[PDB]
Amino acid sequence: AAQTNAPWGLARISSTSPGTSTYYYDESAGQGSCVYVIDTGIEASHPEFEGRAQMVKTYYYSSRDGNGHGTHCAGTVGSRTYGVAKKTQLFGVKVLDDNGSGQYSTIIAGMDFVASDKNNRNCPKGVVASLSLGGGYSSSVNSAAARLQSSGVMVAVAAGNNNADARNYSPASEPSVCTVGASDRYDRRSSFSNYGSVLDIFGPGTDILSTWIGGSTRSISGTSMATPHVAGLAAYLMTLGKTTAASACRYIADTANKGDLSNIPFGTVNLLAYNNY
Repeated sequence: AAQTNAPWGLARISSTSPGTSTYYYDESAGQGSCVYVIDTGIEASHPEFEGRAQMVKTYYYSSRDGNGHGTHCAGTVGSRTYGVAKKTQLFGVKVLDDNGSGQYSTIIAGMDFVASDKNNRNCPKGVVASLSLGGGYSSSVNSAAARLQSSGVMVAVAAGNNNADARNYSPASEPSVCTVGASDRYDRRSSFSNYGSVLDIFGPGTDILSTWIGGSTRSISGTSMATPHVAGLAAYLMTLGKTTAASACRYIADTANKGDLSNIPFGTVNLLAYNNY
């Protein structure tokens, strides 16, 4: 399949070179996979989700995404126009408030919730979790993300937007999950992206168009935008049978575009997510 006039990040995932505008992908499109978007919620009524999105848990009075961040991330995973895996099932877990903040205890509880809830769901091609969030180093947050991965979920997390080593942030610093840095449309490391040995992969993160609340769309920038590209790519590849939840991060790194990014510090991988379609 080919989506013309795609967002640059989708085009980038399916090309060896920057600057293209068509996203080429297998028609299976993540059908039969599920991706939990652990964030500010999802405006599940948005037409771009085509009924494939639903909220399953909140940690606040409401399940509404009063911010937009979670809806944006979910759209990069799985919306018709802005998504990597256009047929995946999306589940929303609201661990962040409408200002985009959350307590570490709530973020931990949300990960443990997903690890159990997936057993209530039909996800024959497997389960992914996208965590476009983080804060300072916490062993308890890292351990929660490790448990979620161990339980059989492909966990993708944002490296952070501190232009610093991700070793000092969580869950970015957890070794066993997939830690995602951000790039821009000219194949530069995004100016804000964290870096470091713990990164596993880069995805598009500067000026990413996706869904927004009020049935709208908008472009924003962050490692929060890179992460759902990788989460959706994992769901896509799992649906194709090319990899598993346990091995998808490694497989994505194995099959990535290598050596294309500029301003990558020594000791950080130079690997950009790629579907090899």
